[PDB]
Amino acid sequence: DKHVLSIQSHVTHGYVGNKAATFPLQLHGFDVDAINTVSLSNHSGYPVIKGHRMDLEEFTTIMEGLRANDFLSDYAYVLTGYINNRDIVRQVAATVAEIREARQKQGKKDAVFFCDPVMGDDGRLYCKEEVVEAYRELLTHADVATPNYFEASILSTVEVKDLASAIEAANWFHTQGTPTVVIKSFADPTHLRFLLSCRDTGSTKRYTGVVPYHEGRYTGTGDVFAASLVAFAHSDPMDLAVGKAMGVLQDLIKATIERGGSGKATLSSRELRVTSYPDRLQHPSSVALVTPLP
Amino acid sequence: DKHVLSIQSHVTHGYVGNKAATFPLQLHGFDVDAINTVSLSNHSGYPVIKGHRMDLEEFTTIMEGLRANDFLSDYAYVLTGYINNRDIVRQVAATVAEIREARQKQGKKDAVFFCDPVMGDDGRLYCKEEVVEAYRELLTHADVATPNYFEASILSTVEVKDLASAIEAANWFHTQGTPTVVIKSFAMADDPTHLRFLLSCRDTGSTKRYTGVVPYHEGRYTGTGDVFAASLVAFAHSDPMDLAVGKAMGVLQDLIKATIERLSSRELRVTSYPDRLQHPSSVALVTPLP
Ligand SMILES: Nc1ncnc2c1ncn2[C@@H]1O[C@H](COP(=O)(O)OP(=O)(O)O)[C@@H](O)[C@H]1O
Ligand SMILES: Nc1ncnc2c1ncn2[C@@H]1O[C@H](COP(=O)(O)OP(=O)(O)O)[C@@H](O)[C@H]1O
Ligand SMILES: COCc1c(CO)cnc(C)c1O
Ligand SMILES: COCc1c(CO)cnc(C)c1O
Ligand SMILES: [Ca+2]
Ligand SMILES: [Ca+2]
Ligand SMILES: [Ca+2]
Ligand SMILES: [Ca+2]
Ligand SMILES: [Ca+2]
Ligand SMILES: [Ca+2]
Ligand SMILES: [Ca+2]
Ligand SMILES: [Cl-]
Repeated sequence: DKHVLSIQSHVTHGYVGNKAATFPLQLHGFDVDAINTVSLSNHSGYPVIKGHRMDLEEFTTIMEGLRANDFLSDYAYVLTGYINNRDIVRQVAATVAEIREARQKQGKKDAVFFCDPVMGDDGRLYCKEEVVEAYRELLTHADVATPNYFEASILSTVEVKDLASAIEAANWFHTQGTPTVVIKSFADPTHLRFLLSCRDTGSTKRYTGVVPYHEGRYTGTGDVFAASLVAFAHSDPMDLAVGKAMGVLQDLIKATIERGGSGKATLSSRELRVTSYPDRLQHPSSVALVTPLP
Repeated sequence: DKHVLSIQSHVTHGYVGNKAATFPLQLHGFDVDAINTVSLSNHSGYPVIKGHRMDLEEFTTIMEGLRANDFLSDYAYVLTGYINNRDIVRQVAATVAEIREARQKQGKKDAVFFCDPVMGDDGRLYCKEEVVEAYRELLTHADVATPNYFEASILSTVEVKDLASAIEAANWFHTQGTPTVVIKSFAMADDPTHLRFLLSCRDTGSTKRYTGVVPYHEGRYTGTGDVFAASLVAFAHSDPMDLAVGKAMGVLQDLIKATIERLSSRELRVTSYPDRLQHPSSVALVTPLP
């Protein structure tokens, strides 16, 4: 059951995409089968970024290898992150559907598809325009979505500025056909607030909580968060899984600042210290409270 | 300090190349910077292999980004494994030379280049043809080489069948310019229940040699070399090379036994006993030869 197909970026330097997601999932006892959508020198925050990008043909080629070897029924979980390719984003829906069919033919429980719609952050799109719409279409097929507040804003067309606006953005996701939505953080300038929204019933259960806001811009935080969320949600209800994943991020951001990745440090300095405290990836030193809304 | 550039394969399914190497090195506290020479569905033993292979331009393009962002002096270790491309094998020499330069300019400890000359196993050359000659050239620049007995044999032209012949093959690597050689295992006609390893350390022109055995476990495994070289880089960071070989051998013995108790089934269970990757249940004896 602890087998994930993870479709995200690969970077040589630093910690984003599959490099960031893989180590935490492995520590939690998951086999991570990674399809690397790009193979780049580093994340898009650096003045230079070089390397290879998948086209649709490269993606369907990997899929043929997985299909022919009868590996598709293995994937209890599908996790998508950085793709930044309209054709490959569109193709994920067929990939997930083909996995669901292979699992049913093997008498396995249905897969769970976690979609992190990786498009941008700090108010800037760092992925192409056509990709926004392809994510709206893919999200109709996702079980869980983990947008940052920028992505939630551009998908729903609702400016996520507060709890109320986060809820309207999350209701859009549910109407779209995504049952479970985490808006991972949004605007007490010393804390960030998050929303978990679960639509069955036609009813929606909603939860909130807060985490300390650390001064500085981090990269890879969403990627570690979604990987952590898959790992905890395998054996926790989603509210607890969110709280534990928030706790993991707090430990990792604090370790990064301690090793000298403050607000004013270099991009290299601010790379998440994903490997520094492996025990704290499985067992965070705090678990954020995730409290029902009325 | 604990920063490795790892030039090996990526596979979606299973545990070879950077999939065998990365999790152990991360558990030991190393940042692993991976260049994925291929991105394939699975290792070469399955009925179907699909995926992307780098060309030279793809490799030198990645290098361009690493150079441009000033990352090259970070690499205290360079670890190469599966490449299976003559042009990239030859390019590694320039990549190491540029890292050596960047670290010397910055007054850092000399980089250590661990070359695993990945070409074949089980008597079969699963990699291309003139890759062999390219590895003989690259090995002129290696600090540590970790061939299997097949690779040691094809590179040196000595059939490695015992300790005498392992020493002849190692001596070839020393003459080519690699000071430190691990021939990871060979069978012995005269000792069928054991695999023997050799560690050979050329200095004065003197050579210190060490040997020992592990049990010869039934069956055929993949990823064993890749986890061995990664573990060796990890242990050799703080341990003398003899004790480092001993611990790496112990790690592999725990993994093979953990694989035996659990092709899809004979994949190395690399992530199943994270404790055993750092602190193996036992270390192999690695004893000096007189
Ligand atoms: N500056 C920060 N201070 C505190 N927590 C943060 C900070 N940046 C990120 N996080 C944590 O990382 C998680 C994911 O980060 P977020 O910015 O929401 O996603 P992304 O990295 O995808 O843009 C948040 O839910 C929060 O727990
Ligand atoms: N059948 C086996 N029994 C015991 N140890 C083995 C066996 N196969 C591999 N090993 C271990 O794994 C290490 C690397 O395997 P080896 O076969 O020498 O290289 P490769 O996997 O590159 O061919 C060996 O040094 C040894 O510790
Ligand atoms: C700022 O970098 C964005 C980014 C992310 C997600 O944070 C993931 N992969 C790659 C390749 C990226 O460039
Ligand atoms: C077992 O197949 C051999 C192999 C290895 C070395 O184990 C490494 N990478 C790839 C891509 C391989 O196919
Ligand atoms: Ca963010
Ligand atoms: Ca739906
Ligand atoms: Ca960010
Ligand atoms: Ca993100
Ligand atoms: Ca072998
Ligand atoms: Ca083998
Ligand atoms: Ca090998
Ligand atoms: Cl012998």
